[PDB]
Amino acid sequence: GFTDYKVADITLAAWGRRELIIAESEMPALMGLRRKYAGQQPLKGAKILGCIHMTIQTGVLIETLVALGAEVRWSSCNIFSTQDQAAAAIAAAGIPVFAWKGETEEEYEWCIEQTILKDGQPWDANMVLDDGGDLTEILHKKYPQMLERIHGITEETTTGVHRLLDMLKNGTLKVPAINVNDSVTKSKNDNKYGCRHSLNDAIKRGTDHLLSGKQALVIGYGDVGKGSSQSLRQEGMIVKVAEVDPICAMQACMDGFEVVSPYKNGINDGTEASIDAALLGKIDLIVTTTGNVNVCDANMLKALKKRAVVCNIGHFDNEIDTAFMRKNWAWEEVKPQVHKIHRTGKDGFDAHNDDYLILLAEGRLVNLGNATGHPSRIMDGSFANQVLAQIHLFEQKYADLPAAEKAKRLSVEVLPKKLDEEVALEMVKGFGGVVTQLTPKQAEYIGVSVEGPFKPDTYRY
Amino acid sequence: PAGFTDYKVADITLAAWGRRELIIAESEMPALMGLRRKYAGQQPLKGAKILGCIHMTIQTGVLIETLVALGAEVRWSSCNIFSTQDQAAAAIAAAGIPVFAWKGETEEEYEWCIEQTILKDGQPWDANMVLDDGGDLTEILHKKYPQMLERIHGITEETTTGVHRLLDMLKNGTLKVPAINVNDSVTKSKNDNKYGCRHSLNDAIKRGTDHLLSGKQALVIGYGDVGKGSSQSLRQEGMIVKVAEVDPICAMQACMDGFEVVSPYKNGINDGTEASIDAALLGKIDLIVTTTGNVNVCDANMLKALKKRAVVCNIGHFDNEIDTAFMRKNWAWEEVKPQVHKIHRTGKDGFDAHNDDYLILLAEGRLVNLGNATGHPSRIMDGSFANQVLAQIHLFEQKYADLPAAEKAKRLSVEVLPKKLDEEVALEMVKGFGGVVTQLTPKQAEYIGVSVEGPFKPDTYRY
Amino acid sequence: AGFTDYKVADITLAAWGRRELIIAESEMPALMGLRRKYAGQQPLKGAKILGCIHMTIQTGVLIETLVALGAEVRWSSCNIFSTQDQAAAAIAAAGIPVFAWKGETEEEYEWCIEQTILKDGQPWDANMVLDDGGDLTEILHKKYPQMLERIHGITEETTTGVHRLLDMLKNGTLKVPAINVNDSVTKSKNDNKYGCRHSLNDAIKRGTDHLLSGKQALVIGYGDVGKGSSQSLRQEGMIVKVAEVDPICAMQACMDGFEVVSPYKNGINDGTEASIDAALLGKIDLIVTTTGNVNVCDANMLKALKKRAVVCNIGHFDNEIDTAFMRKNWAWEEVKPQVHKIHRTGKDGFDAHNDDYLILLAEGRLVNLGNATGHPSRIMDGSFANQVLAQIHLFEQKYADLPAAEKAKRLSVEVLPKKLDEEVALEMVKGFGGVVTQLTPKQAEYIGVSVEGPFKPDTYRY
Amino acid sequence: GFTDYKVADITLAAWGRRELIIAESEMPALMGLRRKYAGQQPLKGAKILGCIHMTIQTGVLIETLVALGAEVRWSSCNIFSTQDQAAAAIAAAGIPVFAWKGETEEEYEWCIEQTILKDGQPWDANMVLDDGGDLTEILHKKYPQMLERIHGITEETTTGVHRLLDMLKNGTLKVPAINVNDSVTKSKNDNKYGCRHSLNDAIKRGTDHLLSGKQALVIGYGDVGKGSSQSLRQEGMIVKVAEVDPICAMQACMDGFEVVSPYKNGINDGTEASIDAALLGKIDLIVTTTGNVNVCDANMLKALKKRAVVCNIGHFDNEIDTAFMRKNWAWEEVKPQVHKIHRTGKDGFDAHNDDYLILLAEGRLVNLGNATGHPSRIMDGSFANQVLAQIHLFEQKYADLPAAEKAKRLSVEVLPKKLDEEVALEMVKGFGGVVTQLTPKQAEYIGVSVEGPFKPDTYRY
Ligand SMILES: NC(=O)c1ccc[n+]([C@@H]2O[C@H](COP(=O)([O-])OP(=O)(O)OC[C@H]3O[C@@H](n4cnc5c(N)ncnc54)[C@H](O)[C@@H]3O)[C@@H](O)[C@H]2O)c1
Ligand SMILES: NC(=O)c1ccc[n+]([C@@H]2O[C@H](COP(=O)([O-])OP(=O)(O)OC[C@H]3O[C@@H](n4cnc5c(N)ncnc54)[C@H](O)[C@@H]3O)[C@@H](O)[C@H]2O)c1
Ligand SMILES: NC(=O)c1ccc[n+]([C@@H]2O[C@H](COP(=O)([O-])OP(=O)(O)OC[C@H]3O[C@@H](n4cnc5c(N)ncnc54)[C@H](O)[C@@H]3O)[C@@H](O)[C@H]2O)c1
Ligand SMILES: NC(=O)c1ccc[n+]([C@@H]2O[C@H](COP(=O)([O-])OP(=O)(O)OC[C@H]3O[C@@H](n4cnc5c(N)ncnc54)[C@H](O)[C@@H]3O)[C@@H](O)[C@H]2O)c1
Ligand SMILES: Nc1ncnc2[nH]cnc12
Ligand SMILES: Nc1ncnc2[nH]cnc12
Ligand SMILES: [K+]
Ligand SMILES: [K+]
Ligand SMILES: [K+]
Ligand SMILES: [K+]
Repeated sequence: GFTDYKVADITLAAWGRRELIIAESEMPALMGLRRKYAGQQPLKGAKILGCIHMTIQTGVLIETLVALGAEVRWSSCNIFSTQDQAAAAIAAAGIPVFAWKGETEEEYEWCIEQTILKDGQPWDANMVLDDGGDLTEILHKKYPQMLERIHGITEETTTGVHRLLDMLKNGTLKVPAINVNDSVTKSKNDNKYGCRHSLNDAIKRGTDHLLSGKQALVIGYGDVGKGSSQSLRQEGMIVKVAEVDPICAMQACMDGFEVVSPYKNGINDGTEASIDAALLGKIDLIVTTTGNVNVCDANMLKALKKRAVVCNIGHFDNEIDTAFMRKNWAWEEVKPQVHKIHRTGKDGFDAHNDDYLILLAEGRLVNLGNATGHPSRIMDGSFANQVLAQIHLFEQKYADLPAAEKAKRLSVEVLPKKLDEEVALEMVKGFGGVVTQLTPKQAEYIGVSVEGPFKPDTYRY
Repeated sequence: PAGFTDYKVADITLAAWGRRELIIAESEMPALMGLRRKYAGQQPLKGAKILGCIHMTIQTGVLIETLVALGAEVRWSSCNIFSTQDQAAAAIAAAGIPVFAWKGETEEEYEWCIEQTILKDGQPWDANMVLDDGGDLTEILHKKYPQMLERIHGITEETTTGVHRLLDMLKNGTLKVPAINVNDSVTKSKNDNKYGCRHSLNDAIKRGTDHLLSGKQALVIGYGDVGKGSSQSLRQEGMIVKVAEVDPICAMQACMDGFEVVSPYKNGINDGTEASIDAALLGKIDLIVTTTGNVNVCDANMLKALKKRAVVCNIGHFDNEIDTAFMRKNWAWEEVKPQVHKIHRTGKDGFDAHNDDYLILLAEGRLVNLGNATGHPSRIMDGSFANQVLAQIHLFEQKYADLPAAEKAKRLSVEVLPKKLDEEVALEMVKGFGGVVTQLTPKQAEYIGVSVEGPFKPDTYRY
Repeated sequence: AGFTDYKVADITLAAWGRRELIIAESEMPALMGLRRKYAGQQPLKGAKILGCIHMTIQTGVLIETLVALGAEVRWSSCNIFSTQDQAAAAIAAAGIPVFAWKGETEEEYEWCIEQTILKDGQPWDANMVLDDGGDLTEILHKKYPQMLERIHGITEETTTGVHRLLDMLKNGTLKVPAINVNDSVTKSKNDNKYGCRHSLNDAIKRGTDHLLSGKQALVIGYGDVGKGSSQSLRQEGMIVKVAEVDPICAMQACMDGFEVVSPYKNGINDGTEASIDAALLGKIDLIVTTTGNVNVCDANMLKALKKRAVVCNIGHFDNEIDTAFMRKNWAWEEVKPQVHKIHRTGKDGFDAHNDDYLILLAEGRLVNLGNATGHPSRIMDGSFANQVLAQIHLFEQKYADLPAAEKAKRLSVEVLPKKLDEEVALEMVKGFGGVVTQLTPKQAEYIGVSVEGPFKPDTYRY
Repeated sequence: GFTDYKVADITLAAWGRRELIIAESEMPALMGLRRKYAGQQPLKGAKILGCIHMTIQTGVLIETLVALGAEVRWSSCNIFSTQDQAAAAIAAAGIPVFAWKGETEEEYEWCIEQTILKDGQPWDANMVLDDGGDLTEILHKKYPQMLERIHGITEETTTGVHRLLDMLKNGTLKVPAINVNDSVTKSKNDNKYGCRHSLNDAIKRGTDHLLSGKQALVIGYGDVGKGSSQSLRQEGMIVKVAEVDPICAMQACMDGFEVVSPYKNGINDGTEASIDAALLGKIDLIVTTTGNVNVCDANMLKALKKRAVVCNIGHFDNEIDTAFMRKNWAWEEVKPQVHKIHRTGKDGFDAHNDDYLILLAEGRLVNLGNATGHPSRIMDGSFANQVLAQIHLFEQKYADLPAAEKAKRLSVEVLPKKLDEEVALEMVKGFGGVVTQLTPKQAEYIGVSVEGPFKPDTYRY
């Protein structure tokens, strides 16, 4: 008689379970943590509020936390990223989950609230797992008393880490956090190679457009921009890259990309005259990867080549000025998460109009919105880190400290390199890779232990 | 030429050719020439006396003349016996700059050349700055001329191996002057160490052997910055590349980058026995490249097990990555041409000229890109050497040797340049490609919590 | 008004299909240029075309181009899994007879072809054939030979179908001439190669969502499909090994940077388990067949494959993989449509948590069309512009109206002239925004060509 | 006391021989033919005039022909392509060779005539091996009586095949020829992959320029243009391709290149107004690959970005208008086969002038002029075909046949596919590749012999 959930269709659970069983075989680091810690139950007594894309991969994360002793209440961190069969399998296992693909904004907020409240009252949560900081922000702003019981937050992604660091700087962060993003087995695995796999995947599923031979503009060249540019270049696109960071721009040049700005002299003065119209008029596909606001702006959208594809793979949809397109242009749905935006006006459209753009997932995370996000074998790294971060903070019991001790303990830290290397070794073995063991003389020669860590903390890989 | 005799180079008559190539290189090095124009008037290195030890290439020539143009006097040697470009050395000597370097030095001559920079007219020069690549000059100063370090304000160290040696001295309390780790600027490590080897590894293998690489099997030992660039140098030519690593994080990157990760040893266990060698794997390898900065990562038993006619080379800083001593002791060497030897595994005394059981060793195991070609191209070295100039300016202006003891104790460290300067070097490199960097709006800068002028990333950022 | 001469999965998908056709038209400039160039001339007026080819959105644009040029058609798919149901619905809603849906049974597949051949229970007065793989051509020759007396020609899309035509020609059983559409360069070296480059990894991702980077693939074949397939996987970071029986194609694989291996020790396939390179196959995470041949992923290979390997076929017919052996001996667990786990533990049921299974895509049928949407519109533009030109040419030649003595002189399998191949290519290049340079008169004389082409001798291989 | 030769330096012979011994291990198809036919001596009595780049690879071909029974007299087919240590080794073996790197044009003709003449009179030659048609043309125009005794020509390269087909079309070809170029193990091996290996090799040796991140324009996308474009793209260049053949241009697009013209709308009207000056002003490297005339013309050279590199990898230097540059601009030699061309004027230059182009090999074949051309394991395919072609035409004995039988055989032909396959099989085994053998049922199913040929003659690979 379990009813503490809300999903699109519970009858998808058997399908979800079949895909979970396959996904476990693709996630050796995560499944390895089940075997290594199950006897010790390190999360016994943990009550975790979780807010992250309710995919099949997240299902294996959830059931790992539960297998190690935790109770959880779960929601997705995006309105389009849930896989309904994954949400169904989790609910059918008796786990509170509130998530479906295609939520409204109101339903999204309601879903997070259903994790926070149990039977109309605040749940006795003591841990937080977040992707983007939305759950973290709601707790700090609307339920601050609950944070007096919480031992820590483990944050998945670059945008959420920024929000944590803002609070730490302002002295408004109430509990310590682990920056899971900046494990190398996360940032340089998930953010880069994950988007390499899943960006062209989502574009093909949404449009079935040939990419070879066509012109792309990628805004940003951090980890997501690097992986996105490679996703397109390996398909044969001619990829140009925009950046505000000269070091990242240098990498794009050395990686074989032309570095350009949407704006003359790179100066974004807000006018149509600033736009390089010759450049924008040649672009078949624009992808935003920045975590910044309005990097594909109204004047760029006006200048784009007819029938260009526009999408965003950064965390939030304000990278693209979709508000401008809602106010001024008519949207024609092709199929779910694919809209033609007719630049002829707002008052309806000609079905045979040639002057439109194609927007994917309404500007939301395109790899999760139009496909299934990163593959299991990549998310294995990210989620093995999440499990270790949950154990790490839960075992330190910050919430039980007096205030003076809490102040000394309050931090936003990454996991130690030894754990990063432990995750990596399990990933490598999953590929059948064989790591070489240093001899004693060799370890002494380069100044490391045979067991690692093999690099100083300054190392960038 | 003229009364100036304070140099030793292979052939001073190569100077005009060297000057022609320097003028071309200047056009390829906008960050370095940007610093030359920016600081020429202020002469920030006026009074600096720099001992320099780094590959005497055309690129180093532009570095040397930038330091001199900013006011420094220098005395120079190469940090490798095979890396000098003789026309570069000739052009520098012809400019009146003391340089002791030629391609193909003996080990004794290599040491002599470093000492000729340290000594002027039989007595220590009044040096007050050090620029080093690998730590050889740093070590000679600390061991044999410790009194000279009393007047030296800092060391600017180019490469990973040299930085490791500096950090060991700092931990032991034996480092006498502060240093800047030039290697770990992003416009150095993630430009020079990676993309430089991408350009110059397959370059050197082609010049030495003219072997087709496409379709052949390679084993790259290591997947740090040099191993990453080296693996790409070979894969982009169509080699089937396998990668060995001891670091599981670097091994993970190799897998995701599309390489098979293997070990020369069964189950990765290097117990010193021949039985531990994966002979089936090594018997398929046409090319092995060492990239580690470690010792004996291509060992005797690996060399015995390699496929006949395999090429063996090293692109790490020191030749002890390969057990060439084993090969000198046991096998007959046949020089094909300079820096290319066939190593006949049939025995030590003489060889059959038509023997099929040989390996081809490049540069006698020394840095192959510089030994068999010309190292990294000017436009890549632009980044490394702009950082060197900025590092020399910073430490010279700090004047460590003149500070009170309490201030010395606070500044005796190994530091990197601030990220703002890394970004400023990068911006000039991007402009050199014709790239255009976008300026954040005030609102966008506020949104991500940076200044419009940068820095754009926290110091934790790995790029 | 009362149109019932069709059978599709769901007619209410038509509006969706029409939205996708309107998009595809903007992606197919060569085909739409033919529609615009020839519509007023109506060169296919009087043509009655039996068509058998994957009922995709791309085929919809082809169908409506033929109709726009004056043809009547009756259509079926050439594979049980390749139809896009919204494309079929849009074509039926346009009043065009189409019999096609995704997930046909073999009996339904044959019934659909027969529904194009028969109209109101009697042979339609067809006079042209468009085919992809030769199934319709075979049924006509075997079961409706009297209909071929009135047919002017066959335009055949794919390598396997052309092989079947040439077999009939050498045996003296081919009844009407054909155009080999496959061997236009804007077909074979566009569709067969780059199309599979686009759609192979596409279909694997949609079926399994497996990471491909870092994993080991074996591609059987290195012809045009094998070349494009190998690139589809290598560009994702797979470690790709290639098998071939043709030493020239094997040479290309080596030079392209692949290791060339055989499933069999020393390449010798003696039919025993002992001849299988068990060490090699035990490392393979994905095997793809691309040959047009029979049993190139055989029962002993399937027994030796690494646990949880993915098995798929992108050649025309499913007999490249011995799926019959898997049906007879192993238990099939459906993951979702066109994705099956095949449990090698036995035939009578399976442990839901068994680790010893293979993942088979599309039941061994063409995987790019079965698990995704096949080639993209802008690639199919080239193939289908060639189809329209081939239909025009054979229809205008009117073979069926010739005396028997003249039929014998005209009975052949031919390709389109290079000048038309070039004209298709030029529209494709313009579609990318590319600008082709024009020779000066002196340059044209220097290399011995006309300024307008053709630019290459017929021997040229590109 | 052998003195029937002319080389730069005979003392380089020991070095040349060391490199020949290495090269033999890289050339299994050619050395397999040497071992296979040694007993038969199929070229006994053959007297071959040879004209092809005097490289180490050509040295292995020469000694294979001699090992099969031929006498030869040899010259290079380009003034810059000889490797002097290869020529010296061949001369020190007692084989007449007239070739050095850096011949003048007058010396080039002298070397060919030295092969044609022995002791001041025409040699009793009966076979021709040519690369580009220069020797073929001299024989037809200056020594026509010698062709009465010659059984055939085996021609290496696309440009020479074109010249043979023009002669045949005009009725002026006096002896039959084999088009060696169009074996698949030549055209789609040598012409493509050879240039992939050796184009960026030569640019690096000449200039040591970084290529990654810079802009290249490749003129042509036939086999040489395909291989050249890959040579630059794999280094990270942003490569644009020009073509007059829309089918080749289509391939360029699908292969991920932008297709552009030096001329506005592709129309070359001979004036500066027709040049796309914006495009050419951004180009760092131009490579001509066409076999055509004046495809990098004077107006393009005027418009190129300052300090652009200019080079040609087609057979003849007239692809670039070097005559215009000799007439109008000042040439500064950097080093052999590397010249700065100062666009400031004819009489002298400023040593610090910034307005120059860098020309490689004076517009001659750049891979052979500034490096060593294709590697041994690629030339293995081409030169195995050469040996088979020489055997076939010499055994046919055209010069001995009565006139009507000559008329049946006066043609330009290719080698049979079976032989193409057998060459390829030896190349594959050289990589350690394992070709699978068809079962009898499989061979019947696709309609081939288990032994091949495996493809119809129409097949394009
Ligand atoms: N969709 C996914 O699966 C996924 C995965 C990981 C992260 N993310 C999200 O993607 C975003 C980027 O993550 P990241 O790790 O790459 O961050 P990052 O800091 O590594 O890179 C962002 C880059 O954007 C650049 N940038 C900022 N403003 C710009 C502008 N106006 N124009 C051009 N470039 C600009 C910055 O210089 C920086 O290099 C974040 O929102 C992160 O949460 C998404
Ligand atoms: N030739 C050049 O132009 C050039 C340029 C830069 C640096 N270097 C030199 O190259 C070397 C490598 O520099 P780097 O920056 O890449 O250093 P790095 O620390 O980034 O990488 C070295 C890698 O070797 C691996 N390794 C160590 N021992 C190993 C073993 N036994 N087997 C396999 N892998 C092993 C380490 O795990 C590490 O990832 C140093 O000596 C450096 O000074 C040469
Ligand atoms: N799925 C698609 O969209 C699509 C597209 C075009 C063609 N096709 C089909 O794919 C198949 C291949 O077509 P193609 O154009 O590449 O033909 P092809 O003749 O160019 O290539 C087939 C290759 O298979 C090789 N081969 C044959 N038997 C083999 C064996 N036992 N082991 C290894 N290699 C073997 C042959 O040597 C040949 O090179 C045909 O059935 C064709 O109709 C499919
Ligand atoms: N350097 C080498 O090692 C080497 C090797 C093989 C051949 N070659 C020579 O290279 C040349 C090309 O050989 P190929 O086999 O590639 O010939 P090809 O016929 O395959 O290709 C030449 C291409 O040039 C294109 N072209 C002609 N005029 C053009 C123009 N004005 N603008 C743009 N493109 C134009 C043609 O359309 C054609 O596709 C020949 O001279 C050949 O002898 C050199
Ligand atoms: N060309 C070069 N000059 C100096 N140091 C280098 N290190 C690598 N390449 C170099
Ligand atoms: N190395 C080489 N030898 C002879 N002819 C060639 N053509 C291209 N490269 C060559
Ligand atoms: K997924
Ligand atoms: K250099
Ligand atoms: K499609
Ligand atoms: K060569």
